Amino acid sequence: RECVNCGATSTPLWRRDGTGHYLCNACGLYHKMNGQNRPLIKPKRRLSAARRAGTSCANCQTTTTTLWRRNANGDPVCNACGLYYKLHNINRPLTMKKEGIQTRN
DNA sequence: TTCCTAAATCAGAGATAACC
DNA sequence: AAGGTTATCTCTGATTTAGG
Ligand SMILES: [Zn+2]
Ligand SMILES: [Zn+2]
Repeated sequence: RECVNCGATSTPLWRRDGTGHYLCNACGLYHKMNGQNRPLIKPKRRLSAARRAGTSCANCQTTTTTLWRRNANGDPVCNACGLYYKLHNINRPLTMKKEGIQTRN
């Protein structure tokens, strides 16, 4: 078990939010008292596995992504290319390909 | 000093489940 | 096998404790 807000793996008392997640005591109390997520000393780590053996994006050729998706032909595509196609019904152009992947909140 | 926020601890409501 | 009692667990909310 780990806290959804801060990633802590131990706490004096586990609490939960209204949607199936666990919160450490500190984070749970903060949210209830203020209505906002408990601010972190340092950002909560995440990122995870960005590569997969034997896989690259059929549309932009990248080998790293936050989530491997599939195109209509059944080939793996990276998260950016799969989402761009869903929104625009055209493939994401190579001109949009960037050097790295950003992280958020 | 007193005020206030943060977060551990305490009380007990409701969930789980041992055992008859 | 199923159902009732109620020990015990696991939370939510109240209170206490500690610092700034
Ligand atoms: Zn937390
Ligand atoms: Zn791609």
